[PDB]
Amino acid sequence: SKARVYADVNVLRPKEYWDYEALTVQWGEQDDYEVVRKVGRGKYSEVFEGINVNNNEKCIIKILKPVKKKKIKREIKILQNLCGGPNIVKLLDIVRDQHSKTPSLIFEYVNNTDFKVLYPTLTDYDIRYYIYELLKALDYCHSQGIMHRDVKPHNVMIDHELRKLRLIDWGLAEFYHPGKEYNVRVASRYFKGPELLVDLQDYDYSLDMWSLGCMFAGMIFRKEPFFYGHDNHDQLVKIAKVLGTDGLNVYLNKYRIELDPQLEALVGRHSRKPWLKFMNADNQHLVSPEAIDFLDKLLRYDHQERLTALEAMTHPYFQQVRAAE
Ligand SMILES: O=C(O)Cc1c2ccccc2n2c1[nH]c(=O)c1ccccc12
Repeated sequence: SKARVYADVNVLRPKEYWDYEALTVQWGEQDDYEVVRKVGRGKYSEVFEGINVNNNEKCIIKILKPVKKKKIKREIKILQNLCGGPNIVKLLDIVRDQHSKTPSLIFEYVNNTDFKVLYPTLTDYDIRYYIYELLKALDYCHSQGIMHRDVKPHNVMIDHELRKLRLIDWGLAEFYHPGKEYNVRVASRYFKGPELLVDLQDYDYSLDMWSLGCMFAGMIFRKEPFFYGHDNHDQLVKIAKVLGTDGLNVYLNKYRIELDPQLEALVGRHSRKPWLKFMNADNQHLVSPEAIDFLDKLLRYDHQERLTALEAMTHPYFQQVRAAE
């Protein structure tokens, strides 16, 4: 399997572009940035709002927890390569604590309202607007030969007041190389694509489109997470109960994948549940025929079947967003 678009991006570019291991970090001054207040945390870092003591402007300080040098260089290289792109967070500096060598990534400031409180207030148009903005970021990184691999509300910072969006945390991102077999232990469970759940390793940019689809489904149906599995096996089960097992079998046979007998047993057999059956009094104001058609073209077992980010942006669902912009 290979990407249907942007497959040769890293083939045509200098090795220095994607060979992140060859990178030699040019450390700045740790003293230049002071922590003001904690704003977030994850299993790989702690994030704070900070201040640049030289110009006194706000910034974001991401202090990384102890991890391998290879992974830290990967995130830095990807951030440098994407800097300046549409709605991509901007890496400004890279510093480390002299004594313990704890690294911190410094970013342009971005305000945010946790999606749990923001999303319930988004109007029909707001959803079209923000998803379009996220798509700009995804088509951009994909066009630059990079898969984010961790698309989820938590990594989509939105300043609702300014209506500004930023795709953050590129710690799981990777460069796409045709034929490469990647680690399937990426993204967050509720947003993992079928390919990861069935161990199909030669995946591509399309993985992010499934995750986007999960996020989108959660938004229009007011059900977060849309696919609520407890462990990786259960995650595939929940997906199967919605898309149906018939399409799963077509997928598995096409890519010659054999499911673990245990997992196969858990999945069982299920008919497809139409998207319309997810509509209720709580989401009726957001479920339009265009939204459903768009969602349908994202949540497909077969990654090669999903809309690319570029195609997604042209879907009629976003017609007013385009006309306006
Ligand atoms: O790039 C990253 O890995 C994290 C990042 C990040 C990177 C750039 C700008 C803001 C960023 N933020 C975060 N993480 C947060 O939890 C957060 C919470 C509130 C407001 C902003 C946050």
